[PDB]
Amino acid sequence: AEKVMEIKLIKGPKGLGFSIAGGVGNQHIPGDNSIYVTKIIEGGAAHKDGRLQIGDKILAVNSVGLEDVMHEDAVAALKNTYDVVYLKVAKPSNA
Repeated sequence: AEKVMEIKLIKGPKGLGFSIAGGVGNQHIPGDNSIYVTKIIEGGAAHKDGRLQIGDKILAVNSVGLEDVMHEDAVAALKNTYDVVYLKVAKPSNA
């Protein structure tokens, strides 16, 4: 049983307010074909609203699964969203 948390991102003037990494095709994570965060905008939207930092893994956004495709398609998953978009992330706890 892993922990599950939601991350809200506001579509402010900067957009999502962060960056994503794709494991499929354009593998950014050393050993993972999912999505991971790579950059956060200083309290832009994802950082301030989402409170997410480089190292978190996205397992879904709102109702879209951007955790089984390349970094590019994942971007489409985020951009396709609206004002506030919530992401679902789970932290791996070692016992």
